[PDB]
Amino acid sequence: MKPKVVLTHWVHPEIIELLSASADVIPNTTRETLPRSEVIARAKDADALMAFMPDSIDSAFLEECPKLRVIGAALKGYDNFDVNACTRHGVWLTIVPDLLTIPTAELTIGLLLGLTRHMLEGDRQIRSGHFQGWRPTLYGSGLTGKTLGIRGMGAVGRAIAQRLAGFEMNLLYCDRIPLNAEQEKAWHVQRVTLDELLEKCDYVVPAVPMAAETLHLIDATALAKMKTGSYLINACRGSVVDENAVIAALASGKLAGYAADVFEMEEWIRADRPQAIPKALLDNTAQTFFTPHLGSAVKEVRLEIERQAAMNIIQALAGEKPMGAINQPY
Amino acid sequence: MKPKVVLTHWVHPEIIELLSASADVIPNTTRETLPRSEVIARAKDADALMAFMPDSIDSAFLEECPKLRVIGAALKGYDNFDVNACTRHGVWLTIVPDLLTIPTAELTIGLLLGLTRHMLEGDRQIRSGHFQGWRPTLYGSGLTGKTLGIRGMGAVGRAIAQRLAGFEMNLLYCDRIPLNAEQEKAWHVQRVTLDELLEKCDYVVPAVPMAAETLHLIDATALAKMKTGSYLINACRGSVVDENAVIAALASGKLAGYAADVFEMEEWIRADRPQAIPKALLDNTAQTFFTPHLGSAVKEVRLEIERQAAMNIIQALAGEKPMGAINQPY
Ligand SMILES: NC(=O)c1ccc[n+]([C@H]2O[C@@H](COP(=O)(O)OP(=O)(O)OC[C@@H]3O[C@H](n4ccc(N)nc4=O)[C@H](O)[C@@H]3O)[C@@H](O)[C@H]2O)c1
Repeated sequence: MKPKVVLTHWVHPEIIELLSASADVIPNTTRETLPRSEVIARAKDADALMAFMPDSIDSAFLEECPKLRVIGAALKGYDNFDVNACTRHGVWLTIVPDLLTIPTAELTIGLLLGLTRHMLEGDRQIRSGHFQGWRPTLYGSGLTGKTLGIRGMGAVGRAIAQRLAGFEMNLLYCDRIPLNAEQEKAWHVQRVTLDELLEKCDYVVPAVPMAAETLHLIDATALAKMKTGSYLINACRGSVVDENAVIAALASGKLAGYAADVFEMEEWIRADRPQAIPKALLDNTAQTFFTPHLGSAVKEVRLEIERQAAMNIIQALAGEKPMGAINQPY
Repeated sequence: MKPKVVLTHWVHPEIIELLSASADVIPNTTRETLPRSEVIARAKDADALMAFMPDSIDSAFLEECPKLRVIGAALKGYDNFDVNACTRHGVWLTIVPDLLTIPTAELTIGLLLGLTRHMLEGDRQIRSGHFQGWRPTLYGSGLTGKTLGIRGMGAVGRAIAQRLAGFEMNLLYCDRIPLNAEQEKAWHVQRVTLDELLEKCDYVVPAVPMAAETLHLIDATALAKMKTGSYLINACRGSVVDENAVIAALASGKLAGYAADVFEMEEWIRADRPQAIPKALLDNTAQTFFTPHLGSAVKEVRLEIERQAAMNIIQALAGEKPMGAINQPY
């Protein structure tokens, strides 16, 4: 009797209980992305699907699941979705507002601190048991007094600036669209060009989306005209920074270190691609700091993203117009 | 006939060339602590000595070094120098100002973020090659909205608070001395007691020293009263945290994590001392973030500490009362 909702990725147990009131829930009890064949097989008679970023909902998917009334994306975008095929197929598609900006600003500040202060190699040096007290090693660079440029004064770029206010730094920013007056002084930031930002900075933090336009914006050329011994911190998307241009600038001492939350291997919509992170980056524990796309891996934030995709599903199955709907099925 | 100066630990070449104008310098070319015997054999006919945290200057030391006119310590205190012995033997003793504050406050925040966002464990999974793009794992804890608590508002607790101003947290503070009206508002921190701040807090950060009073101030009794699943960040001095009471707090789920830059193991001035950090903490990679007393391991700060040790030596060797003198011998 109950509609069925298939969840393709693990969710908190409260959201499954929330969904059970009006649907029978087929969760993914693993922390693993199931293969597209196993997802389609589960969704085939499902009234609803909660979709995550591995899911690519095309007409092929939708024709394998003719009972689909709603796809509730736990995503802020719809790139991997055929919005009009969902419309043609009488399938509400819903999305959730951006709850990822603060957890990604916070993490970006984490990568900056961990990498400029050698915190990983310092943690390894404690695990090894050889610690006998302070030594004149792992000397890093400080924050106060330094110049850090934000390439991309967006949502993330903003919250970063707001969160470095107390750090007595000198913040620059290179963006296509400038900012107003009040914010530019509120969070003491200054506008400047890419060749000038990139040349006059100690730490470079790109916050631009991935486009057909700006890809490898940080390439061999960009890296060459920065301050020697600078630091590159990349929590935007993978293919914006040339992981091989930094393999060389690492060995040549041009930049002091690279921290990353993303990798070009992480982009399947891209037709250029190595299936692994460069092995020379993965062996350079002394100048690199890496997280596996953990920008929004905060329990509270994921709970709320999940909550909203679940509400979208409960509204659509109830006959209501769902709040995240970006679509009008007939 | 140039006076001789022994430096017990590595210093930047800039400092050596500085001291080379007025003395012959015997440096520690490595990043290691020479043993005492070796320090003594180098300093046995030294006119000056630059001392660091491992050094411990007692009467036996001085009686082995008779030409000694000055000990210029690259430290802000003198707990391991028999000052009056120095006076008695005709040797100046100098220290440097406290310049450790801001680099310590920044590293504390680094320790907070890295622990709560599982970045150590994130890096390992990256270096394991098994990374395959986003997954629903390594969900950590956010800052915004959470309540963090600074036990003691000295210089470093101010710097920590001032820096966290832009992170949308709820900050409390408990020092026995109060803070003035307006700085307490630009940082949005609030007066409360030890019993209060421990009850209401997800993050606890001690920022008081050890003395006779205040050691194992974070003990079983304190850990009995905090929040379940809370975090302890200890980058002020060691032994203010009862490490083994923290080893229980983790196991009983009372603490979700412990990060520290300082240990109990770092104190030979207490009749309670094995030889290491307990390896129940060293094996706990998933709940602990550690660093080897990197509180002030930034280049610009180490350099300037070395320069003031250097200047103090030059001054005394030239017959001047050295600016950092904590004594007056004859
Ligand atoms: N690691 C994560 O987990 C994570 C978390 C959240 C989001 N993301 C993803 O979404 C982006 C974040 O940035 P954003 O602040 O969320 O997005 P936006 O406001 O559009 O960005 C600023 C923009 O830059 C523009 N621009 C400027 C010049 C130019 N030639 N082309 C441009 O395109 C223009 O000015 C605009 O302000 C990337 O991080 C990406 O990886 C990842």
